[PDB]
Amino acid sequence: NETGAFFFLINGPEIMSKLAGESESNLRKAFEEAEKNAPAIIFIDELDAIAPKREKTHGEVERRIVSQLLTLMDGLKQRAHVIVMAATNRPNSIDPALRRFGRFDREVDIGIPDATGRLEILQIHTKNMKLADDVDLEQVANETHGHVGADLAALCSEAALQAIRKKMDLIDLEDETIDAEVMNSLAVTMDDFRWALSQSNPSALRETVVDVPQVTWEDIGGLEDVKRELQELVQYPVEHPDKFLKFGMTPSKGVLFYGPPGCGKTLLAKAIANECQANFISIKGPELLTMWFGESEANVREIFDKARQAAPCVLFFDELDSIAKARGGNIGDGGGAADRVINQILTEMDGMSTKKNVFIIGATNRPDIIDPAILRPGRLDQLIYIPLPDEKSRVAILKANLRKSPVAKDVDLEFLAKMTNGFSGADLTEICQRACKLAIRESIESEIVPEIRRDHFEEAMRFARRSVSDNDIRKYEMFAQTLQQSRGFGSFRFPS
Amino acid sequence: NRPNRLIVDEAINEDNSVVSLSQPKMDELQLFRGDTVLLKGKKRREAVCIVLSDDTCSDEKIRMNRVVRNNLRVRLGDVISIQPCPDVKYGKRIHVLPIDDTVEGITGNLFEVYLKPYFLEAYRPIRKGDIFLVRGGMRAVEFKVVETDPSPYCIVAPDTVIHCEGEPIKREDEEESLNEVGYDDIGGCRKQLAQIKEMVELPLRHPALFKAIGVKPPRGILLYGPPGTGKTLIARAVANETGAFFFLINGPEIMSKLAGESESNLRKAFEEAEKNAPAIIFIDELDAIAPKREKTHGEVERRIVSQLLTLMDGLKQRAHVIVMAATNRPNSIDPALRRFGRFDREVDIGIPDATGRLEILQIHTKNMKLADDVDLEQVANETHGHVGADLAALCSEAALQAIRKKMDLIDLEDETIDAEVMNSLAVTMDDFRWALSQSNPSALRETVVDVPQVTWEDIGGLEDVKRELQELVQYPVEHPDKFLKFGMTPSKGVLFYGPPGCGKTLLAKAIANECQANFISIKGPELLTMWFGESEANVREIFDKARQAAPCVLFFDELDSIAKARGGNIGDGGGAADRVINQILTEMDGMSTKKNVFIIGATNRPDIIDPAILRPGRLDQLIYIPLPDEKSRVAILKANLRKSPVAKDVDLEFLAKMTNGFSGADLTEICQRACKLAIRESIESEIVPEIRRDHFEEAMRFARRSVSDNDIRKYEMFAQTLQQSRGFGSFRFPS
Ligand SMILES: Nc1ncnc2c1ncn2[C@@H]1O[C@H](COP(=O)(O)OP(=O)(O)O)[C@@H](O)[C@H]1O
Ligand SMILES: Nc1ncnc2c1ncn2[C@@H]1O[C@H](COP(=O)(O)OP(=O)(O)O)[C@@H](O)[C@H]1O
Ligand SMILES: Nc1ncnc2c1ncn2[C@@H]1O[C@H](COP(=O)(O)OP(=O)(O)O)[C@@H](O)[C@H]1O
Repeated sequence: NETGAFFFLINGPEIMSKLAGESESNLRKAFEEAEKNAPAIIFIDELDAIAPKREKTHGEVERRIVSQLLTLMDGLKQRAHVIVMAATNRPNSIDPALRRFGRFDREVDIGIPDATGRLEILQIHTKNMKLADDVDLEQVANETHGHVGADLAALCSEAALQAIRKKMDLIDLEDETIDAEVMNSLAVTMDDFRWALSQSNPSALRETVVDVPQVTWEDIGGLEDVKRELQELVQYPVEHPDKFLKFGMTPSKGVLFYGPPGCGKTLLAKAIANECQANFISIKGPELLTMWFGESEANVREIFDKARQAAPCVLFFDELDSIAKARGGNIGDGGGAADRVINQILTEMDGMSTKKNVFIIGATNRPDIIDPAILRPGRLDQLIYIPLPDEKSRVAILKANLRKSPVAKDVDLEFLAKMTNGFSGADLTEICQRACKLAIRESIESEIVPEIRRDHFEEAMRFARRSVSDNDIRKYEMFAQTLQQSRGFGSFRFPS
Repeated sequence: NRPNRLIVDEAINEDNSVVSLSQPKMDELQLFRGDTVLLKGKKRREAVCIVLSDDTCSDEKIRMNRVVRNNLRVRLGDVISIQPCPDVKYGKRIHVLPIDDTVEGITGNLFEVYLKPYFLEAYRPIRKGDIFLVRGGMRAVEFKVVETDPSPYCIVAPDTVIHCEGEPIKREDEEESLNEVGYDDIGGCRKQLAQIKEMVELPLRHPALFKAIGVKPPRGILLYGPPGTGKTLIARAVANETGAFFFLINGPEIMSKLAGESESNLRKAFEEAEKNAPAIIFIDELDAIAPKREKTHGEVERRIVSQLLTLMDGLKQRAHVIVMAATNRPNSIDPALRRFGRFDREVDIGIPDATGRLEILQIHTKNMKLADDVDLEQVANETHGHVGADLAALCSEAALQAIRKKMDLIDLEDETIDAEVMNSLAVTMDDFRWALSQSNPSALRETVVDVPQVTWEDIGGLEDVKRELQELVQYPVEHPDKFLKFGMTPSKGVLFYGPPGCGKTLLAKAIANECQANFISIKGPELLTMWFGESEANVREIFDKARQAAPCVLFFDELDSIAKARGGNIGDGGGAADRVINQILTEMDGMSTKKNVFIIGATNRPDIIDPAILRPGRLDQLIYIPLPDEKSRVAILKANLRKSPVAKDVDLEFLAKMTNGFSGADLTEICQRACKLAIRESIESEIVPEIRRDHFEEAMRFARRSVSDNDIRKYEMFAQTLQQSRGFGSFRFPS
């Protein structure tokens, strides 16, 4: 519509609804009809019901229709200036014949929008209607994290409809045509939208979502030594290519995060995505075990392919040693440290192009069970260790954690930093959560005050449980000192 | 705003001429309670009935029955003007006669069987031209007023007498037949019927509202539930009570046609209803229509599916038709029809509970009479695994068995049965109990959803845990402001660990009854079935069932059952990870935290639980249930002995003392064994009707503790290691 070209829509089931021969004639007649009206755009609604030639191998007319479409694709020897377009929800459900050059060489992958993108959808679908002063679209874009752009249209339509059933229920204007002096005055409040949020059922919650986290370096307390190392590894080769091309030395492929659990390895991977203005794909532990238990290790190929087209992007693998713990862990089993899920990842990392704006981050907590096949040069060489937080670093963790909720001034976090010795970064989050629950409990109890008090933190000290034990602390130190081994050669000089 | 017009609504009473109004509403008219009220709606018909009292209906509305709605030719969602009429009026000459459509096959007198036990001590202002239905004689009979003294000033009174000629009349299409289905034929479905009522009222009662505005009304309304729940009944009721044309499309009916004709039927079924707007198009079954999951066979099946798909999204406004479909298996629908614009609204209707089932029995037995010793409260308890259609067959068989028992030796060799004997035919317990045995339920393998009736009064002791559970799932749902202001998210779930028999299932069941939410229970073998069957994808449906049934709570009994199957304490060559729990962990990450759902985990061996579930975001709240104390064991026995009356010499305080390692479940078999002795001695001495003290003394010889003595210390050492509240006793600040 914005280019002045004729638009032709070809529906999927529309072709199939015809009998034998007529469906063949419709595709043929749909091309020269748009050819005379050049320029033109030919759009295909769905391709799953048109060319499902993957495992069907059934029906005599299906293959004929697929071949007719294939012949009409490559048969456009210039002549007109028509551009054919198609849309498929499942990238894997397209026959490779149509993916050949000359028929479909350009691929566009559009994903679920983020909160900023979803807010624009709400603004677009509500531009013709008015809203009250206490109505803000910033809040509704946060809880609808697993909503598609079409879900928001239904949400706002239901919110608008519920207003009629609440304000125009007892009026009963028995008129053949509605007026305008009442429709304009019909406002929509929070109570109308909140009811529609509950009734809305998202239709996309199992696929891998891609989003850029809003967490920055200010939300990570301490660990200033690691931040400079990460900023100096993924930001120079992308913004100083000349110094890398002149010396001819290739940039690093990925980084590995190992250390005690709870130090916040996920935050380090999330913060580097927001600084580089790139995407972020996260894979959890059970996501890897699903393929190992399901005897289907080919699902990771789609995960790797999704990150490539979404350039720039970063790849994150949480607790890669989860499969090793499932087969014995420290004691192991009758086999080695090799499995089938990591085998496919290793094969795919070898074939991936190093010139793309992609990066892989590995996270683990047990470095003694990691397969050594990933440490050899070409796959994963940079190993970053996150030690236990110190006294000077624990104050910043609490200061960053207490930013979302206003606190009082008598809370002396410097004192809480001192008695905490083996407390990790995640070991302090439940303390604040338990302290905050007490404020709500006492407010509701005393309702029949609107500030957190000092006594809330004192009570939460009785349930201070450390997630890490004391025996495994030495195992990380002995591993780190063995890996580094910077002894012997103290300081050597030359005579001249 | 002329405060004399009210909106109609369905009545809650089973009487015919009853008008329900609230106490604050009644004084606005300045009128008394016992009198006659005149109703003026539309189509220049009038109606007069008796007004009653209500206290829970609404701010301003009128509740009127279905039979009185037919006289005014009005439907749900319509406005009606009400005015009083305080005048005394009697009756002199009444001439009424029924229609042959309901009295076909009835002989004998038509006065002492239906007219005398209908108007006695009633004083109902029967208006001229009104149509009323009488229930009795184990059938449905309706009459009509043809001619009488000129209305108004007509009320039935004992002074006047009723006369009838004997010949019936012929009805027209102006009046609606009361034999059809309606909103009063639905029982148990309260939360889910309201969604359909509100989703269909606007685009049908006001077709011109959506024609002018650009709001897109929902088109497809897909229905769920096991076969027999009443998906067709609801579809026909919502079309009959809204004045819209109802079109029924059967599943096998399309398939029975040859090639091409089946294609033409679907196409011709749409514009036929388009001209008769508004209309409702209902599809009986979809399993035989679009089974495009693993079939991949047949050339006409895909063509029919694509034709239906094209007819779905091809409804570019034009008319104001609403298409509806019903499928018993939610998983047996192709994703193409689930796309937006074709089927975006999904309604899941389940098996009704005892209260819902009792309404089904009342609905299906309203035309027949029952004896004084007949109560429907008992039969709604044993039929826990019965569908709404099973109860119709049960009551039909109960009614039929009465004929084979009372009308077996009579042998009335007559061409037409009479009415003086059919009405007198009563149905007793012996007729229903025989039908209960012969009835075969058709739904006993699916996961049933019910709200337990157990409250906190049935749980003895454990008062510390109850407050912790009441303070975790009830504040974030009823104080959202204090959670949104501080910005801190509520807890996802809770874990119950401790010695077996303490009653972890009761804690999860009691929290569902207090929150007025559903309850889904998964036992131990239910988890092992997927682990042994190499099919861990069945838990996705379990998770999805709880979401739509909001609010709901999720319960997982003995989650460590799979760990014990692979070695238990000693384990095996692998770790603590498996495939069943992997899917649960993956699904708990993707579930929306803003829904009114909760997950409760129960276990007895905390030393074999996978630590992957304890990390923040999945399951953080761990609640330990210790051994019951002496002060708590008295309450357990007191709550357990509530179902059966006991004597006063049973000193439970003494029984509390010698019990040391006895858990909550360890005391139930003691009471059961004591109660069995009473029955045994009553039957033995038959050739007394109270439990005696000596019954409990004998049961003490078989007092077996389910828990051993070695595992008691393992729970204490685990709890003290988990808590570890030593060291920091009491710290203060200098200033
Ligand atoms: N260094 C840190 N600074 C601030 N917050 C932290 C830090 N480490 C952990 N957290 C908090 O602890 C929570 C749990 O982190 P977790 O998932 O245990 O990290 P990891 O996966 O690296 O062990 C996170 O929500 C995070 O906000
Ligand atoms: N919830 C219910 N209340 C009253 N009657 C019911 C109910 N469910 C089923 N029935 C009765 O069962 C009969 C058969 O219903 P059926 O067509 O099997 O329903 P569905 O199509 O939903 O399986 C109907 O005539 C109906 O009267
Ligand atoms: N604290 C209690 N108070 C009352 N009854 C109890 C209690 N604990 C257990 N029971 C009774 O014991 C019976 C068996 O419970 P059980 O299934 O062993 O619980 P769990 O599954 O938690 O071990 C239940 O029917 C329940 O009525």
